[PDB]
Amino acid sequence: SLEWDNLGFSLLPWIRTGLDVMGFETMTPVQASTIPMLAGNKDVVVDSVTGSGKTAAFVIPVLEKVVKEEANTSKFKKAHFHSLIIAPTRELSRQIESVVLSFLEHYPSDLFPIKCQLLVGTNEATVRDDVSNFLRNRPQILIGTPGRVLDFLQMPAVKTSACSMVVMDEADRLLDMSFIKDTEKILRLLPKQRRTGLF
RNA sequence: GAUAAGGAUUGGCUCUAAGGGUCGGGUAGUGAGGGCCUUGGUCACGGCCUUGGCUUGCUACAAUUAACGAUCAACUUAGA
Repeated sequence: SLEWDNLGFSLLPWIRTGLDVMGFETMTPVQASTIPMLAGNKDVVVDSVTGSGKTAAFVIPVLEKVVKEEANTSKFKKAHFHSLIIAPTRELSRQIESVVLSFLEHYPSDLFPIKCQLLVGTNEATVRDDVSNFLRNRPQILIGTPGRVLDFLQMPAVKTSACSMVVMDEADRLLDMSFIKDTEKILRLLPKQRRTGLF
């Protein structure tokens, strides 16, 4: 059908509003076959052509899971996060973060906010600045490259126990021989019982 | 001992945390401060009150590959 209205789990009104303002005029086959399952207690391994709605395909289920598990509430603890997103290059992670910000533009007020933080290797911010504003702003989404997110997670001030969603974009590149050393540690730190999406 | 070698001309892959600290960018206009001047009254070369002409601030165009440069501080042969 490729219609947003007739999907299995009736996407949230603000996510639907963001989709309509952005458009796409419909949902692509990737987003039609991945969103129902990645939010439905199934890990996902997705192969698709470039520019086929993959980024939204793994961003919408992330927000759905964040809202579903009561991550956007006062009950959520400090120095904890919900979802992690990993990409092999800094520009790709920044672009993913921009997409997430665009989706969160239409997030309603009068509720506990949902935020994201980008963790890339930069000369404008040490890892301790990242820890400081992570503690202050309390986001639920982390997006970054393997090196800086590994350094961030290794800091004792950050607790990974509440994470329930890991996404690896360009997962063939992140499981490459060069990247496997860092990603093995990154996944070693995080809890095993989780939902994984490789794209 | 990592990093392709170890008498030779050593410089050696892509992406991915950090790689000692610090400082520094133009040309123009007008306000400010200092410096040399100078002009009157005033008190025995020196004060007092007044008159007209290197640092920094605000605006207007180039540069944003400063992806450069400067300075301070560290360091020596793992071979038997």
